[PDB]
Amino acid sequence: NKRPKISLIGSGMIGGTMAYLCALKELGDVVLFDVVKNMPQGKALDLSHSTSVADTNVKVTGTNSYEDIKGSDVVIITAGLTKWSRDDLLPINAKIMKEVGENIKKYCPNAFVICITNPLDVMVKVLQEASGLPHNKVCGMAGVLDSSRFRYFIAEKLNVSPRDVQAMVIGAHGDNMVPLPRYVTVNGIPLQEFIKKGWITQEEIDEIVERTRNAGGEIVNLLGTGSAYFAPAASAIAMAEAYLKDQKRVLPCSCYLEGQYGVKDLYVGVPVVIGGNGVEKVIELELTPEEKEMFDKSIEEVRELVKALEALD
Amino acid sequence: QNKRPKISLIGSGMIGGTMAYLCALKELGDVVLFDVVKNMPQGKALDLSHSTSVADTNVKVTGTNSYEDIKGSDVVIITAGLSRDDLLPINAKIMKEVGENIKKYCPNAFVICITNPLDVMVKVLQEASGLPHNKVCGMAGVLDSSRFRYFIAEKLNVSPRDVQAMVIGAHGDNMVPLPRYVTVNGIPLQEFIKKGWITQEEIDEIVERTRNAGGEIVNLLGTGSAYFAPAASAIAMAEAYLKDQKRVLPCSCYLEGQYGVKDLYVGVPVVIGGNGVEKVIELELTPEEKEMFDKSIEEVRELVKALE
Amino acid sequence: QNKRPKISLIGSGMIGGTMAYLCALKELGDVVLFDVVKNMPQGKALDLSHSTSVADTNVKVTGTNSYEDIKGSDVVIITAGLSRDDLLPINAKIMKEVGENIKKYCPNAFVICITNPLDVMVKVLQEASGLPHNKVCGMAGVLDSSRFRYFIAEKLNVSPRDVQAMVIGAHGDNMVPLPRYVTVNGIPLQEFIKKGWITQEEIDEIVERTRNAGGEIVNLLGTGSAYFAPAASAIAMAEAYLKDQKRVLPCSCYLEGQYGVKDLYVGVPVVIGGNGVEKVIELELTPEEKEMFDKSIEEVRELVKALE
Amino acid sequence: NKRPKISLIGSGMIGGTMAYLCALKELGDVVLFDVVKNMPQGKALDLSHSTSVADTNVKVTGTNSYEDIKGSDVVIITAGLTKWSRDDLLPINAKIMKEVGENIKKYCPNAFVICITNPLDVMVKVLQEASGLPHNKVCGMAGVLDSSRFRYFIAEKLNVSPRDVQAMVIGAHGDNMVPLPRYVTVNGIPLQEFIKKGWITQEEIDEIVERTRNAGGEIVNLLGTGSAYFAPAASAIAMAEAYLKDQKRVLPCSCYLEGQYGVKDLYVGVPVVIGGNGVEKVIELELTPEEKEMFDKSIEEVRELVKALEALD
Repeated sequence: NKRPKISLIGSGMIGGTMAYLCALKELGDVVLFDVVKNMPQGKALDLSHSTSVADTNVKVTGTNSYEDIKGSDVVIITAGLTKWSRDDLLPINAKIMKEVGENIKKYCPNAFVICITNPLDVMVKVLQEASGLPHNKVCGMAGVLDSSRFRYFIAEKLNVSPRDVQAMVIGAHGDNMVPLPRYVTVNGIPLQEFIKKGWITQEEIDEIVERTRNAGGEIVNLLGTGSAYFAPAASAIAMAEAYLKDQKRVLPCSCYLEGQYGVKDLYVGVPVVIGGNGVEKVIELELTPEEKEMFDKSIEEVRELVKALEALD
Repeated sequence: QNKRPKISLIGSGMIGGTMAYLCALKELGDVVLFDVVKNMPQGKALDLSHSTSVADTNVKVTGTNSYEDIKGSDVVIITAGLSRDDLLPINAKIMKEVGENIKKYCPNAFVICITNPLDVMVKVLQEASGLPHNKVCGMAGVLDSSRFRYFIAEKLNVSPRDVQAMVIGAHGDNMVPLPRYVTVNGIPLQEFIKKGWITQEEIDEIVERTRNAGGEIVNLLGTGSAYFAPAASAIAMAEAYLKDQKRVLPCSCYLEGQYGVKDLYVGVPVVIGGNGVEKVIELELTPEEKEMFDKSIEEVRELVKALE
Repeated sequence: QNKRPKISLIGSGMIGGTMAYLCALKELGDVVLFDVVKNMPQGKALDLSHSTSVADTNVKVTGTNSYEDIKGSDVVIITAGLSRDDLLPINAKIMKEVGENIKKYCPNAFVICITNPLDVMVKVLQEASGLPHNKVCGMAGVLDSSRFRYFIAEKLNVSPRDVQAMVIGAHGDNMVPLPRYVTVNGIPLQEFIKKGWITQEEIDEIVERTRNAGGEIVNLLGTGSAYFAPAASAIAMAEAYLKDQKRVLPCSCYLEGQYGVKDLYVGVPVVIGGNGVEKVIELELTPEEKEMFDKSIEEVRELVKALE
Repeated sequence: NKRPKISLIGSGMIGGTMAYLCALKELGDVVLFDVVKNMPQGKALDLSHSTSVADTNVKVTGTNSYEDIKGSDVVIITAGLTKWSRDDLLPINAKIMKEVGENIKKYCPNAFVICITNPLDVMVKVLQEASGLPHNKVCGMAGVLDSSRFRYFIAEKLNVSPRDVQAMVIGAHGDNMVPLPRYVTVNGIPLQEFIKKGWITQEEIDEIVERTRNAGGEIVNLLGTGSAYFAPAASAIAMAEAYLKDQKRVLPCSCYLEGQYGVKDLYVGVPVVIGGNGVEKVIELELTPEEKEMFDKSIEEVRELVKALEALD
């Protein structure tokens, strides 16, 4: 038998954190890939040393060659540029994603592929097209991270555990994201009940929705250098762990729609069930007219960037 | 001198032993297994001590037949107890004796009761112990809710982690599962009805299977009762207190006006934190649900007032 | 279609149920509880299913009375079994029946035997199953060693994680604890003798307490045997195989010349990995230790050859 | 009641990793301190978001003021410079450590203090002197990290789990460190037995000892920027976790000697038992004459740097 193999295309701050989480949870062999010579090998050696502290024998390897991803069960991609907005990175990152997709096809076409590079929803479509993989084995991490911030902001206000706060963000990653305050619950209890009983005001929720939208930039401005990576990494590994352990987790991810929400042949953020065979079910929310309008606006931005890529051959 | 947390288990039966093992595996603290049966808890504690080696942990587990070894406990979990109204007086006397020993030896403990009839015995226990009402509660709603949650999750084929479901009221045949509050990651279960994942006929069945889940396991086992989920449910409450997790858990707790109830313990959603039962959540129940909740507690008020 | 690993537990007694719970808590894979007793394993599986909700996991646990539900198992752990030479023929017949069903339904499984007398029954099991010798082994040394390790750790007041201690030979009264190989993070135990942490008199006592540890727990419990540490020990072996951990564990394994033994199972230190018993470690035992090891296996050779 | 409070003096790459480990293991409240304005607040916000993914409610806070460490149960210090050798950082880091020690005394004098800043063994003495804490509540992380590399290199050669490899490095952190090949065991089995049976050669072990000595620089040269931080962070948290959970772990750490090994009133790396009350026991190995000579050389370097600090008032 063989252990599960997890390849991380991109060994930066998010990639390194994901590798450490894989090591700590014993998810499988970890391969850190990067175009920067020797840098992934250094992090991999550091990580291997840490396995002694954790009392595991996880194998972590660094590499500058795509052939070492051969046989990967999961592939997570952070390659690209990350520093007008994210959407303007389309041309540069689309070409990096196509190269990555070509190598997935050649070396690990059975992999479950999780994309993080932005503009996320368009990069997912580029990767699927270039790799030739089933649509249900390629997806993007955005909604889990956006939802983790939404949940945390709500939980801290109500002073309950984030575990007991359910909250979802759908649509495209970026300022057109659509948080769903109407669906927020505390262990199933509508958040509306906590407004009535005085735990939180409608205005406070309104502000939390906007803080979720701008949370990425809030961290960039505080850090001074770089972007968030602890929550992004943890969100991607939660998706990967749901696949590798067939957990059947309900998670908002960027996935392929074929009629749901009135969207045809497009990757967009929606609640899905992730399990042993990839994206196994798309949950189609009963959106109100106003919510569907916000969601539809999100889709148009994505569909326009596709056409902007369309006419760039 | 710093000290590890101390967890005393009053009753070393199947639930007691299983609870001790979970405390060991999660390194929640020192474990004291108490029972009136000579030597049995000592022997289980030795078995558990050997298990720490395999788990590569340092947990201290001891068995005892003397109440004085529960002194300084941060958490106490009670399974001590034995025609079911025939048992009421016997178990009420056991609870008085436990409460008096808690009063003497660990007055600052967070106390979790499991002995049945739960809502009545935790009332008796709290009275005999003299501890703050927010530091004495009963385990039941978490167990009932975990069964409710599992049955839903299996029909929908989703993780139990992502099903939110609650059971309130008294523990027993008139427990009140709350179908209207079931959600899948916050999505109302009603949406999955419309989309064809589940029928309301099936949900009605799951509410009743939840009500009868304990007896269902008894009939299958032939001898004994469920204890894996009962033990796990009590430890989830104990961990929420020990690590100040602020979990929203349905537990049997003292009501001083909420839901229209006064001076009585009954299952309601609460926030469990480092200071015990920290918040009682008052659900906006419908008249139909409130009627079922009210019915649930007349039997409790009848037995508490009878006993008295 | 990708599939979770499948763990079949042949025997749903106290060890079987405890092993199932550990598999659930660690999410090691789907669990099948088999027993010849009707309904009992189904009921334990339902209890365990409810526990996944509290643990926020998706683990599938089912109980069965039919051998066909072990098909495709990646790991099989066997507790099936019942004047102790009176039991030999009865348990040998049970093992033949299990081995024949493994041969039919999960020929690629890693098989862990716990039924006693261990070294004899795993021999019988392997023969009836027709599986590779490196894919069939018995659990005992890990349990014996965990008791050895705990007793040392408690006297020295250090974590069991940092005590290395091994028991080799047959499981039983002539098991061979190896005092000369005990280390504290690699430091010879003899150094702690000189520094006054422990006496050799005390070490001699611990070797004998280890030999009699099982019976010590039986006498304390009044009814039944140890099962927390036995279950944990078998799952440590199962996890080492399932996650290819390459752990150095004393297990009852097939020897083809090592220690001077041929065509026999006996406890020795081995490396357990994703391909089963991957390496037999041949210790440089002293003449005194080798004499004890040799004595240990005459009783086994006597029973294996008798049975045959 | 109150949760355990862990303060991290220094919110760089090691500090951030330690905070994430604390969050994942639910060890207690985490405070990230740094002199860089806003940077710790950014990492703390990122980390708080990650608690939603992990289903915990750990509190993580960032700060630029020492008063927010008040009431800390554990303090871990990475403040200082990290980029002749480490020993030449003595004057700069000694003054930073004294400022840190003064604030520990004022705000959390009951803390268990774990130092990582180098030159480690001298910085520990500086911190104890400036903070006024008991000698048994101040120690340095070096040996656990050095030993984790020693263990990993041995385990990978023999192809067994690092869990089952016991190995120790004593003495001062740096090139005068003393790995103890004679004490290396595989689950108690002397490594010498594996030489006899052909798993490893004496020369291979010799080379592994030297690779352990230079492992820090091996990673620096590969990374290009910065130093190792996954294994350093994990090693410090293993010490912190042993204290907070009274684990009684046998770990090589820089601790106060009062006659052991012939050393009086000095912090040096030795095997110790860490438990609920700090450094609870010093294990005095039966060193051979050759090993004691290497250890003694280590002590002299430390004693000389002290005197070099001595005459610098």
